[PDB]
Amino acid sequence: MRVVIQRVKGAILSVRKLEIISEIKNGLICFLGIHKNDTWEDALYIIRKCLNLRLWNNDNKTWDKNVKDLNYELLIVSQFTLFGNTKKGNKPDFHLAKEPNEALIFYNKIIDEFKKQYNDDKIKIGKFGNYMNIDVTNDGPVTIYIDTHDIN
Amino acid sequence: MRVVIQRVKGAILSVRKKELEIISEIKNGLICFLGIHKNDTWEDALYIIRKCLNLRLWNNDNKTWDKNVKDLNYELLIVSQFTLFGNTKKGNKPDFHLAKEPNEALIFYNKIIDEFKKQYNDDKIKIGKFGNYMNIDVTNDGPVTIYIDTHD
Ligand SMILES: O=S([O-])[O-]
Ligand SMILES: O=S([O-])[O-]
Repeated sequence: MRVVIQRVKGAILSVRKLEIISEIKNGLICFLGIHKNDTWEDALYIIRKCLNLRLWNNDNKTWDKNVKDLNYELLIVSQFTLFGNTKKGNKPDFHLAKEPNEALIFYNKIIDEFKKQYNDDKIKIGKFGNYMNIDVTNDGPVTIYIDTHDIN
Repeated sequence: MRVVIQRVKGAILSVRKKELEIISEIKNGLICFLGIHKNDTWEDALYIIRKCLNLRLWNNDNKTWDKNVKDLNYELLIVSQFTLFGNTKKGNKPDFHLAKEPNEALIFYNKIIDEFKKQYNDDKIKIGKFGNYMNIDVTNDGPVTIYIDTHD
């Protein structure tokens, strides 16, 4: 599983009819790529790190507060392009990306877990598989990358 | 070297002077968050630049993943992003020991920006304020997020 996490002052997600369907203020936008061979342990890890990474400064301290500490939100967005392989040519290929039907179930299960580990009202999502327009106010910016197939 | 590339309809980069003032802007094109590693060689940088300029990330009324940023005469906003080397494996406070030290990194980055201009066009390459806090409003188009680590 891969995730690109970006610290934001807000984000506004839109889909084509453009129309708004999701919005957050301060918090994280998480581009989430699900792998062909991802287990639930892979998803737990991502969820844990999104909720607990200390990406905000506080008072005298830096990298001190996490998204929950500040009661901030998460916009969780499915992003298979993160498995776009560009090693062998300029046309990205996504053979590693878990197939769209199983991926959607996995993603939904992941969104449930996010809400369970945090707060139902604090977890926003995008339209899985659909073209989306997302206006993001990057705060910093702060971009973090995690590939669960780097730990075991 | 690591880069997170995101397809955008535009991006507006600001720095603090309530102070936030604009210093960079693109319309359609790529925003590239660039992390420079302690052990990066110019070959590492060449690779990134090549992939940013040549990845076919736009559809072409006929073919998906068909056109690259140059083909469309689109722009690139190149942003330094050491947080990409933020290690989160061992705890929730990211540590950036792998990130090339700030002074050598700045030279490398500047050299990289020269090469971008370059291999493309002087007017097509926008940058951020290295080492400074930035506010970046990004209109993510898709979105399309690509990740590349040259040490792969
Ligand atoms: O937005 S500025 O780089 O023309
Ligand atoms: O001037 S900025 O780094 O707050």
